Amino acid sequence: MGVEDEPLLRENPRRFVIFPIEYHDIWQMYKKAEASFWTAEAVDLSKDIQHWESLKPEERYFISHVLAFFAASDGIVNENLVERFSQEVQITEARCFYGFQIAMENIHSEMYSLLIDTYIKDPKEREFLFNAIETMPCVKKKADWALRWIGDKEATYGERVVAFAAVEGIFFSGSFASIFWLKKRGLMPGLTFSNELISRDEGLHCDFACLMFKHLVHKPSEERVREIIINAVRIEQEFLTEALPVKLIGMNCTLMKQYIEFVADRLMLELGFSKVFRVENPFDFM
Amino acid sequence: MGVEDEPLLRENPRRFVIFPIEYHDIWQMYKKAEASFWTAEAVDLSKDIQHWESLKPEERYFISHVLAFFAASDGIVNENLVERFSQEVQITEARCFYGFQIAMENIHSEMYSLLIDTYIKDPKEREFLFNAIETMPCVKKKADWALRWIGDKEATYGERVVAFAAVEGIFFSGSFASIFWLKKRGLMPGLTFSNELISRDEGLHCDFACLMFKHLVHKPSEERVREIIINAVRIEQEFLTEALPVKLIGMNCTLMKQYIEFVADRLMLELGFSKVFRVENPFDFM
Ligand SMILES: [Fe+3]
Ligand SMILES: [Fe+3]
Ligand SMILES: [Mg+2]
Ligand SMILES: [Mg+2]
Repeated sequence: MGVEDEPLLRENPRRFVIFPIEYHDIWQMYKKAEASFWTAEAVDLSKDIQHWESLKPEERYFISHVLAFFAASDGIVNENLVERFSQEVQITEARCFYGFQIAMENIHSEMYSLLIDTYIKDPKEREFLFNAIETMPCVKKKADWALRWIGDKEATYGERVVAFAAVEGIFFSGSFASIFWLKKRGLMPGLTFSNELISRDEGLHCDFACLMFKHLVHKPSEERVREIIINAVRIEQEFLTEALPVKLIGMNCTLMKQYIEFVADRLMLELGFSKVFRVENPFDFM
Repeated sequence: MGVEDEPLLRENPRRFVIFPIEYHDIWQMYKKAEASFWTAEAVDLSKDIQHWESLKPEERYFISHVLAFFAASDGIVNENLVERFSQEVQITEARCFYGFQIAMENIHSEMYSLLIDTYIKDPKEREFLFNAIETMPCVKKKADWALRWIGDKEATYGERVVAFAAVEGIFFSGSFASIFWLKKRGLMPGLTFSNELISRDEGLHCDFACLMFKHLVHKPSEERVREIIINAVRIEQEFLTEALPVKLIGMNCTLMKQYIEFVADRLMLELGFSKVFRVENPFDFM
């Protein structure tokens, strides 16, 4: 109390001793992660270029900007895992998971940067896109919001796992949808297949956050969680309708605002709470 | 001065941005780590038990004790990477490597534990072996030595990479030789195969240490490195001849003493220094 009453956060003199397994649910999340390991090199990019050149200039803009956003955010997710989550959490099973997630975030980042390098030959444009945190106004709101939660010294782990479930779950959901939309139009198999791997990986990272949440003894209030989730939805929605609008690739903005609300509902439920928006999923392809 | 003079350790505002790669040498080692990924499940242990049962009782004692030593040490290595190296090193390329070494250490720990669970069914004997740091005097020296370098708030990164290259290079070399000895005797393909994978990985983790060392501007002196490596050789030698004698599996304690000295000379050469012992490699199987 406040931390020593938490099985997840209290001193474990066996934290670096692997066996035996005590938390089987947490352990299996780690085994699932491990069993789905992939490298960036596995993704065949060799047919993507022709599709990319056939695209309209504004689509190539949207897509390059989504890639840059993803690449930048992974780094923020990674910072939090490395500096906080993997430090403060004391159960071995959770540490293995987080250890592996860090590895995977690096492969996610590499993939996004391979996609960028493959499509965009201009090194000035590459640099612009890689430095997206400094160079892209559209990512600011999202990058700032996530970095806040790293630097926040008061906030409990419970509130902070929520925020990063919001990052990997809500902040990514519009862009994931976007690439799945492109699959619907038979465009860029390399991008869209890599997109399947990464969103699966990200959904798993949210599942894990939810599982960590359940094992918390002192959870934040439904009130407080709602506060964070709604806040994250609004930002995502502003990102997708204003800062980098989805019309750029032929999508309905209104329906996207709705889907972001559906994702948040699903995450709220997964966190042991009640829906907030009570809306259906408008996308049969998600 | 203090440490802002070090390319490896000075502020890197781009530390979580993957691209572009600037340290190609360091990055290719990450790619090599990543290309050699494996899981414990991949190793077939089915054919091992009949050989296990054929051994003399003091051969089983020796092996299970080498296994327990390994699972213990991995956790210390792990602690160090998690709490220290991956935190303090600022170049993106190196953080990827360490990020991945952490994941591979957890797989190594699992492997060793699986070996133990497979050969040893007695629950009490399992607990005794997993708790080897508290329960096994033979590993006290090696463990305390390593742990001292995590706690040491004054030693430089330059000294501590040497220390952990000694841990993964010298503290493991005798035990690795043991298992290759069993391979020569045609015993236990599962054990000896998993031993092939792990000694390869640890060679790499040592190679990586050497590469980091080479990139430091303020290296420790040859004298100071000698002192550390020599201290390590004596502890490993005591281990293999006094505390857990390799005699117990039919090896010569005099030739093993020598092999440790040869491993250390090789490490010293790799750190950019001169030999210490000048003895040749007595085992034709390393
Ligand atoms: Fe993620
Ligand atoms: Fe290692
Ligand atoms: Mg444990
Ligand atoms: Mg960088």
